[PDB]
Amino acid sequence: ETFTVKMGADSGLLQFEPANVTVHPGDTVKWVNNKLPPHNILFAAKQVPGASKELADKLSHSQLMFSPGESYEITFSSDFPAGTYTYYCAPHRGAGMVGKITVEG
Ligand SMILES: [Cu+2]
Repeated sequence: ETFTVKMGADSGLLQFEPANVTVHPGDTVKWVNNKLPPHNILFAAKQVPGASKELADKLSHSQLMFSPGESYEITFSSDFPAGTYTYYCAPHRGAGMVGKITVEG
């Protein structure tokens, strides 16, 4: 299954929509620019399983995404452990543009 997460609400609010997604192994999450880019996707290394910098860095798209509808996707293969993964947008972290992926299993 593929879960689409909009970056930016239709109104311009700096939010991921939906902010919380639950996935199963093999599922994909696809972030897509919606309103008021640029956005990016940074996983907090203290807020992924094992507090792994490697894992957080692997999942992140640190490069700013400027283009309308620009997309980034992660397929959660077996090298992604069960647990919750919290991420944020660096441009809008202060404003609370934060999200969470829960990997079940
Ligand atoms: Cu943002």
